[PDB]
Amino acid sequence: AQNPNCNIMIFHPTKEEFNDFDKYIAYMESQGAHRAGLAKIIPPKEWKARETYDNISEILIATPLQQVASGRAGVFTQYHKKKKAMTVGEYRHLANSKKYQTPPHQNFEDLERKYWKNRIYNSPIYGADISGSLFDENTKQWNLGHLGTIQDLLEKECGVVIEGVNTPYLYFGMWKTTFAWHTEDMDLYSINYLHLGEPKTWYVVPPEHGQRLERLARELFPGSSRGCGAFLRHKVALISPTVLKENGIPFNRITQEAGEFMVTFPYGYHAGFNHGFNCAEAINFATPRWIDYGKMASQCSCGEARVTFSMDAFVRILQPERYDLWKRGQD
Ligand SMILES: O=C(Cc1nn[nH]n1)N/N=C/c1ccc(Br)cc1
Ligand SMILES: [Cl-]
Ligand code: NA
Ligand code: NI
Ligand SMILES: [Zn+2]
Repeated sequence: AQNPNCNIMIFHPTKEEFNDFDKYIAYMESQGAHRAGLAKIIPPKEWKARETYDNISEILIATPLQQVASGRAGVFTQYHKKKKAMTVGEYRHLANSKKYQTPPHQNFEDLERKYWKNRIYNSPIYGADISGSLFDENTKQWNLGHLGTIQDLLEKECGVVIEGVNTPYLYFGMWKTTFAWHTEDMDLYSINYLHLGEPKTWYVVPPEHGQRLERLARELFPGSSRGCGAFLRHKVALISPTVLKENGIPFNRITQEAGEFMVTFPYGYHAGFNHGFNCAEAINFATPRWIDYGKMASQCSCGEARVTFSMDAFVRILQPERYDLWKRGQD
């Protein structure tokens, strides 16, 4: 059995191997990559996402989100306070201001220590979930706006057409901006490209151990857990690596740099933070192996999560017994 310790694997596809996206995902899984929950893919040297990033300052961040924490340094929740719109150029200047800029640090490990020590005492502002793409239309390999759709995957595997569309999102980050512990909607895969700027550090729990993280989260956030049997779906809970280690939770960590892709696998819980000003693009996707995870994925029906139009058909077809309750939670 490949990758039995569930380590994060790093791949260096050649230009030929970079042509067929689905085939390379399958290849990584044949090597056990999915057991970690996350893999890094370094594109071949001949590849580029677009020519330059010199002309992005006029993109609008319609609803920047200030991420306000509550709790303790290693066990906290965050809520998103809406701020006034600003352009990417204005956001970059804000990220680099004294209030928000990355502090002096010696290496990624020093910055990680500073993050977990000090995150709760600041409220960084995040450009998240902006529909759009920065891939050039002429980039034919690993273009996140040109992947096969999840709707087409479900039709190919299970035989029925469904409504819905699947498009990418942009994320503009700054120091301390945080993504809470979660799996993807319907336990889908995700792919993430860091277009420009400073790194993003990731933490991940192997899919085979995801229930261990859920159990700890219920213990550490007891009111939240009483409110919703799938409250991690709300994407607001943070637990530090120190607390995970103290509780024996299996996990790994890795830092992504500009020009690198990360793939998260079905039911791989992940969380992390941005080191400084950056821009990432991400989208969910499916493969034949996802179907069984989609059929079993937990759902939030308490109201909080209230997700995409496209999730309706996935619940409707893959989880008919749960559909009516889930739908009540969306309205
Ligand atoms: O601004 C910072 C460091 C920072 N200090 N505090 N927060 N971040 N790096 N920017 C990098 C960058 C790369 C490519 C393009 Br295009 C535009 C900007
Ligand atoms: Cl700090
Ligand atoms: Na490990
Ligand atoms: Ni995610
Ligand atoms: Zn809920």
